[PDB]
Amino acid sequence: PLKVEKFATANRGNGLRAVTPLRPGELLFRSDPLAYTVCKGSRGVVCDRCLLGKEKLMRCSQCRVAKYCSAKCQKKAWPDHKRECKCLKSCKPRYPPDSVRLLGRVVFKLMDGAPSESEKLYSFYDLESNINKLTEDRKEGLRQLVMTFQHFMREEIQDASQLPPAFDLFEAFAKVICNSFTICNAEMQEVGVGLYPSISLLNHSCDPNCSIVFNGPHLLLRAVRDIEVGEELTICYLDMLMTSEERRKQLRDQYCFECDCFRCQTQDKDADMLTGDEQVWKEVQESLKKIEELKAHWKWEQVLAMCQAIISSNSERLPDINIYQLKVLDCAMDACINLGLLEEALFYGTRTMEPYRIFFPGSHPVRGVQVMKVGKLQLHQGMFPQAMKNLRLAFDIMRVTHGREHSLIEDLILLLEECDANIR
Ligand SMILES: Nc1ncnc2c1ncn2[C@@H]1O[C@H](CSCC[C@H](N)C(=O)O)[C@@H](O)[C@H]1O
Ligand SMILES: [Zn+2]
Ligand SMILES: [Zn+2]
Ligand SMILES: [Zn+2]
Repeated sequence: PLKVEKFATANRGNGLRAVTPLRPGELLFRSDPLAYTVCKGSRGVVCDRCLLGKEKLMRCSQCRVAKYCSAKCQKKAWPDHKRECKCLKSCKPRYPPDSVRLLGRVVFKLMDGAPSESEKLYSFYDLESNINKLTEDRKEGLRQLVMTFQHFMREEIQDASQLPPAFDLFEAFAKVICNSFTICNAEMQEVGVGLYPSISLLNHSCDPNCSIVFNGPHLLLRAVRDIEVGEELTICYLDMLMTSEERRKQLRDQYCFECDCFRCQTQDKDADMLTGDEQVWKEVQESLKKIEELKAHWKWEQVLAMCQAIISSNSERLPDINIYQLKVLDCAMDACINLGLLEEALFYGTRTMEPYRIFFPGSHPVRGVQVMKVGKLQLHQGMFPQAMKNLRLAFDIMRVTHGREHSLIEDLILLLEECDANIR
């Protein structure tokens, strides 16, 4: 029994709208990807399937590239890894770009003929390409891949015979770039990327009515606010820690459009975001580029090296409420956590609590998780009174964003009751 529908929008291709009244936290759609892969960063640190930060990863006997959590995970992924395994062995040790490997996976999937439940609303051939509205460096970037693609797929693909006809590579990639989704783990860390054709119908907003969470590679679409019938459905395409400017910039450079959202048009919260001295945070912003490099690759130690310096450096001057300051804290935290310096972790993250409340308005999965992490630490620290507070708060947020359908709730409840037992 369905709850939404496809339609041609005002001026922007297609889109998605409701067909019933929808309350907060309602589960609207649910999909496995059509194709997905572990992104370069997390490669060789999470499983090419369940996508989970783990112990002892056995690597495909054949290619010796793909890594797997269990013997079952390996077996399950095999339908996909089947063909690529070959090429990955030839690339060794040169490893192909995510978007390339991803495409390989979509090629093969369209070459079995499975009525993929991810395409139930919009096929792959229906996806926007923006061919006519692309720049030149962009177009020249695309021809790049096609070349790198064909060298990579030498082993399995010799010519357009083995491709589904009415199918252009150059075109395909265009679809990829603006139709891809960043997959995150429980701790809202980016671990892989995939295409979710039915979900791609959702359009952008900087203050949207819908969220997406990932239970491993499995995607959940939920409502976040009360929605009246016939209303267009939107998610945010971006991180919420950006300025009206930054947002516009990427959207042009990646999706090829100018934003409509109220917020974009009236520089919403932009003052607060940049509150402070430009000269300080102009340097801070720069350092972060090299820092986040060492985050996607899980270099932790090295990130903390850089982080701790800057927070102690501009401790006298720059407030927590500034985004760049905050971003550092956020990192400083995720560092200490993966290092074990939990006392330190807490001391930091606890300071991100207030800014987050402000920047992540309503019910946002990121805020929830953050709160959870912070409460979880307090619980570890034995600050049960303050812990119970956040855990509850976090629950109250996540009961909307995740639902009983996401396994992380099961884990959060258990934390609540454990905290309970220490208040006995
Ligand atoms: N909020 C928004 N404002 C303007 N254009 C948008 C948008 N969200 C998506 N688009 C554009 O819609 C075009 C594709 S039309 C087909 C899929 C698309 N996501 C859709 O809206 O149906 C793309 O150029 C994409 O950037
Ligand atoms: Zn292999
Ligand atoms: Zn696994
Ligand atoms: Zn906007």
